[PDB]
Amino acid sequence: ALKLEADRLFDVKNEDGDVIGHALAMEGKVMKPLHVKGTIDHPVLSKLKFTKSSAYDMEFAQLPVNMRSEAFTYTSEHPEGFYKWHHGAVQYSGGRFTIPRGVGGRGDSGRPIMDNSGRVVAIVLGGADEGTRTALSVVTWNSKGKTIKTTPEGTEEW
Repeated sequence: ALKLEADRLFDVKNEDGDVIGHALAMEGKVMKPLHVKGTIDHPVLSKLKFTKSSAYDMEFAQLPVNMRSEAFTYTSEHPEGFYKWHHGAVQYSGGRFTIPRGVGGRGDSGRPIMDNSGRVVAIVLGGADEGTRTALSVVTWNSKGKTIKTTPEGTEEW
């Protein structure tokens, strides 16, 4: 099991070059959280005309015809149980995606949450600590393709 995969997740950097978030190729578009003010570390992608979507904290551009194959697949069906992301397991219960407290922070915006078949279930934007866990503010799309934004009380943008 060599983890050999396409180029789908890219870094967004600040003025001095600190990675402050992430941008992803998914369903024919490059998208990154709007609140992440930096540049996409990619020679081709960082020259595209991005379209803003303030209501959803999203910013997207059309993937070059070529790259369109190197992308993630979205899925609007997320049963309760466990999911996976960069740091480990993400739990989905009670309409909310949570991770352990003290795990997420700056740099985690734009990271996808995914199921075992490898489909993206949601995109992280920030988190609101509640007890021994953190409730994530994510962007998801419903079966009819409608973008939805769930933001817990006290959410801090990552």
